[PDB]
Amino acid sequence: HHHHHHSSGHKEKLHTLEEFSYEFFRAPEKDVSMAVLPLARARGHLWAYSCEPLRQPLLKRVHANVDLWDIACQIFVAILRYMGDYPSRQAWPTLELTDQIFTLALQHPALQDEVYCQILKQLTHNSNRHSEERGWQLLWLCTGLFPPSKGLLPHAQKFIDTRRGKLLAPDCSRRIQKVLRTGPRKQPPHQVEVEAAEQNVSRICHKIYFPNDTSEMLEVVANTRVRDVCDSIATRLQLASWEGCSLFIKISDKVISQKEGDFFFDSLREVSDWVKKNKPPVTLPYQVYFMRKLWLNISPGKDVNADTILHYHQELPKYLRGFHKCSREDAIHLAGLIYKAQFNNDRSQLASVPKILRELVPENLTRLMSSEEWKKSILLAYDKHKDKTVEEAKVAFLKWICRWPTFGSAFFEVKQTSEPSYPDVILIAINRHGVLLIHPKTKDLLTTYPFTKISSWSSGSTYFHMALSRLLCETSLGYKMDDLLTSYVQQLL
Repeated sequence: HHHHHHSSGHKEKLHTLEEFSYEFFRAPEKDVSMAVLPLARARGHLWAYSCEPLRQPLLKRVHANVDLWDIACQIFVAILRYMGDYPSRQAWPTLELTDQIFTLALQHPALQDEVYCQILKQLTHNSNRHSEERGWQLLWLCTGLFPPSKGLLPHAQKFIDTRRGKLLAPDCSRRIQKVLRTGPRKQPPHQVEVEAAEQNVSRICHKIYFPNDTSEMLEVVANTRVRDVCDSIATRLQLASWEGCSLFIKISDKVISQKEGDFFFDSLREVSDWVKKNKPPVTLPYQVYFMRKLWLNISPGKDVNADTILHYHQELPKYLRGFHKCSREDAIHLAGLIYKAQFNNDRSQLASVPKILRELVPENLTRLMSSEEWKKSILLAYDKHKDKTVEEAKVAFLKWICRWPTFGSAFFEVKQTSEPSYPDVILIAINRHGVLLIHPKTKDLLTTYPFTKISSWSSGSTYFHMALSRLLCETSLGYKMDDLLTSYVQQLL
């Protein structure tokens, strides 16, 4: 009957775990005594608020396993510390408390009811308004991670239903409904989740960055999946489709892609834990980016919004690094389009702005003409776009380069030791055609390894290898290559 909303018309007695305890809680410790030993006071109910730490698990099923006793007791202390009912001279960071409360319960589903019972116990006959407020914050965190069992659920629902007047109570009840639909979380609450709980705020917005130097605030809940955020981003930006687009975490010297069917807050913690371990207590700053990952079946003009927000600002810095094989004539034609996309009608910035040529011409082709020469040729190419919009210019830029073999690729400047036929330092490109090998001086295609022909690939922190002929690369970017190759290979319908 959790699928039901119950009513009587009036306020019912506040529901406790007293009746539940009689069957599922273990025997309460009643009272050999010595007059020298201290009294050891506060002999209240086991199912009601106690400022005294536990010594045995509350539940029979957790008490029946001696290995679970230590975890149960450590959970209760972190519960006490969190709620401000413990002598805490040592001010523990709230995340160390919340990790200690929920981490092992995600691992051992026996502890899941134990966590619920300990929070509900602490919310029963609690005369402290600070502690009660904090207790509701933990229950709120809990309902977003795992639900109570079949036997516990009716009691937990009635506990919330008889206290509907509590600020976070309607949300706790709604959250139990959601975690039953979408399943439990893999990670304990995140920094963001915990900071919103602490402020008694039940709505979270996370900032997402776009390649066009913009950002949006996206609404996220405990059960939000990485794909759900993309669906929201695609509605926001008005993209026809986000197929081939993914979210990325820019953290440390890494740009790590997020798995679509992973919970957003699970994905955040998993990546940070990976990064934290691969670097040798303070939290790691990060940015969340939405970008195109796989450039398969991209047709400029079909989705103008994706073209002007994503594709242009993604292709632009690659072209400027001079990764493509292009002429002085292509550079003049494209620099006029790049000028129009950025300055629109302001014609004077080409003379005014110093080092502007860096923003308009590939770094390799810069030496072909003098400063005044590029300026003269670019103005003439630009004047041809007076009746175009900034958006038209961005789509024209793309239409002209979209058929290029190196268009929509990820570039890696590795050190190869495999074939002495090729130069020492080489440029690798992963795109729709496969793994492309390019000469850095003359941008000629050395070889193309299609996906159908690749057998295996491995990467460490110091390298990347491939097999068919065997390719050896010395790079720190191995993780991104490994990931992009696996992702491209995995595209099968």
